[PDB]
Amino acid sequence: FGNKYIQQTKPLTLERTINLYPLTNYTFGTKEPLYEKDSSVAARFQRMREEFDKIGMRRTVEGVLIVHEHRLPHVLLLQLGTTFFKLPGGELNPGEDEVEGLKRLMTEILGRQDWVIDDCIGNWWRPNFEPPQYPYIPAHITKPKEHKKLFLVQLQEKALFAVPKNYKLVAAPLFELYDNAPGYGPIISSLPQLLSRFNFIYN
Amino acid sequence: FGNKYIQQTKPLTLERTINLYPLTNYTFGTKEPLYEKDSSVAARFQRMREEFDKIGMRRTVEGVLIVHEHRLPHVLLLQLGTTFFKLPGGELNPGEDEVEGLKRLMTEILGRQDWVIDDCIGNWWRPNFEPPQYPYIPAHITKPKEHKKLFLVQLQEKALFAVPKNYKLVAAPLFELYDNAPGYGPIISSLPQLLSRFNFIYN
Repeated sequence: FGNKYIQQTKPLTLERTINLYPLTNYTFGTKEPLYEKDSSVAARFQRMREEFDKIGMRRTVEGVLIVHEHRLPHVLLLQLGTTFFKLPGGELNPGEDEVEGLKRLMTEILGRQDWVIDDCIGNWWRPNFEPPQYPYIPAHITKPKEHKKLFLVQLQEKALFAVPKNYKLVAAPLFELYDNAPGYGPIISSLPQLLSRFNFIYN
Repeated sequence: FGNKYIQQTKPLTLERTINLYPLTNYTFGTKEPLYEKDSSVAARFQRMREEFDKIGMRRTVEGVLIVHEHRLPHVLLLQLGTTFFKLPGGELNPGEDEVEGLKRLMTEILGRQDWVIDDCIGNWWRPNFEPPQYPYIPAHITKPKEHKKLFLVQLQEKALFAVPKNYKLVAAPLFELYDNAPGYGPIISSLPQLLSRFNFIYN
């Protein structure tokens, strides 16, 4: 002995490096329109109620795809209305694996591809059949109506996306989302905070 | 061959489990008062300016210690005034390792202990010699005046803390912090979001 051990790379929990690529490295093609399953707010919560009694808590997963321009991180979002933006993702089927399910949904929505999903970035819970969502399970709330899990999806150097005709694929800079719950909601507007721990490499 | 490999535990990047313990498992004793280095806001930014020219960007580290009550996560904070709360932490010395530095600061402030610091939970940047802080580096900001890094510090089943007499050690539930920037500031109020990805075990 008397030898010294070469140090191991820092734990990924301590320092998580993510490679980002130029916005111009990505392109999109069109595909048939994808319509929302729920016509209105009323029908949305009505279906949420009906399904809760059959399969229980709704399990939603959403993917956060990051790119950059001028070394500034941008999150890819789907624009469906003047001020209506959403992350690619959706509802899991009963008993379906969270990551496998997100991969299925990513493909259904943006598939032209082997999605790399190795990071959980957050969780949000809906206690009642109402709009309110929280980043924790509220006190005495033993039966949340919905659980949304966010994952960071690592993109390859270049990629081609297929986007439903009624959707517009945009890249939103973090400064556009930060403290902008009125424009993007509580989840998307807190993405800057959720992504701050990452050590991004601007390729 | 023809054999099958037993699956490895899920990546810590995908699922990070953290053990939490009852609030009653922790106690505190008093120690001499610890006074703020800067008397006022004016002196604070004046010192920030002076030091920036000597050693460059200020590097601050803060520890987030979590406990629970009734299975509800609580963050330990130091109360210094009616509505003045802070996380244990402080300024690193030039060339000092981030984690070793946080351990030094945790000991100076709460030391009765081997702090377990294996997780980075966020980063905040101060672009100018003003109060504004952001969870990302603003565009064209190549010379931030301060960089604050937040780490999750895992507590043992039981622990004794020594708290400066002029401080009050409190456990703040997440619902008290969420969307309460007016009461806790932009960093502490976003801790619920930053901690949502963790799979907490309520022992």
